[PDB]
Amino acid sequence: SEESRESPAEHGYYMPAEWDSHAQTWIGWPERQDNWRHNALPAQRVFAGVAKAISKFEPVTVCASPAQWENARKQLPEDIRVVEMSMNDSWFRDSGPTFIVRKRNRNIAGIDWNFNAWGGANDGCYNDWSHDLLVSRKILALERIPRFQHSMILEGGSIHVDGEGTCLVTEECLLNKNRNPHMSKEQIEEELKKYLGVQSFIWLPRGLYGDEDTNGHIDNMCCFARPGVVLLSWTDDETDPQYERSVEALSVLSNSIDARGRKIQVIKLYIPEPLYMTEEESSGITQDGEAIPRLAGTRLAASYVNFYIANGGIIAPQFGDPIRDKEAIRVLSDTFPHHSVVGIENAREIVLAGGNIHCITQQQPAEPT
Ligand SMILES: OCCN(CCO)CCO
Ligand SMILES: [Cl-]
Ligand SMILES: [Cl-]
Ligand SMILES: [K+]
Ligand SMILES: [Mg+2]
Ligand code: NA
Ligand code: NA
Repeated sequence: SEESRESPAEHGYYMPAEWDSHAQTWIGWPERQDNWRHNALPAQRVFAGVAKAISKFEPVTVCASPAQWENARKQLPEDIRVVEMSMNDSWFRDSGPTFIVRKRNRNIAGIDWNFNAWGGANDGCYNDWSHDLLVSRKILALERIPRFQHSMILEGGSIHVDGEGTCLVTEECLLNKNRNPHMSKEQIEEELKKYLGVQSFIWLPRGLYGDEDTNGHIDNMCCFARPGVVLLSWTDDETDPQYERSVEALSVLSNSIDARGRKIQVIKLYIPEPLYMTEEESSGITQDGEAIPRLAGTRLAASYVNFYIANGGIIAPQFGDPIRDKEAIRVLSDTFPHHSVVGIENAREIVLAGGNIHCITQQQPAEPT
């Protein structure tokens, strides 16, 4: 669609860091049988666990399709709000609004990016995203929060900010011809400065190995822990295709400076021992000719970097790895000493459909007064 006549930055807005205070978290509800095994029941139960864990820290709203509303309302505790919303799949980091705030009429707004199911008619993950195109408008209308609209295609999982002017992104995703092939790097930067209130960029060339379907979203590779400090997906195994990506990202990060002129300190957050979809898993997924196939043997895009920050809580995946799960809890607990770190077992169930906890959440900042 078209772009708002004035940008967020013209009105004083910017995207705050994820660790700033939230009013609530938004989460979708999975259902489609060609992405979620066994009629989505195992994933529904893990989404409900993620939502419940977040609800201990802050309010949660789960949005569920007309067909699923009663099921979601049964599976969620009563203090989680459940609302009806049509969607083509349940990845609200990507299809939901990117909220923005200001200091100095409302002091919160949301950005409704364009969307094409991570690469459109050619290269997208499913063939119909027309419900997804309305999710951001519907969420913002629910909350009576003003909306800015962009014509640019963007997913929230592809951008990360420190709240101090820096934006961390991947070239693999935002420069892919399947997103905005009419725009240069410089033009994409200009739009992100105007809409996120950022001044400078850190461009990692590639995202996580195994995340070809999003084209290497930043949120599954590297994120800020606080200004000047990032967590980076890591392996020491030179035989894993991940290694060359991690080493290249570390080299870029060690030659980067943030928008306020700090060097970037990197904390390595080790990926689990490689995970692969099993035949039993793949056999529970339909092939209706509407979505990409989910095949036995696929390397899962599993990284503990795909955690979510809530008010006083870190909600982190657990993948069953007998050392990396506990290492991730420890590293995150040390890196966020004022937060409680909660692990979600069976996060694998989300990773079978190509993302994890961070991909299924969208924070609504508290509105500054
Ligand atoms: O399958 C649609 C959603 N999926 C895309 C990558 O497989 C994970 C969310 O980014
Ligand atoms: Cl609207
Ligand atoms: Cl826990
Ligand atoms: K894709
Ligand atoms: Mg949108
Ligand atoms: Na219930
Ligand atoms: Na195999």
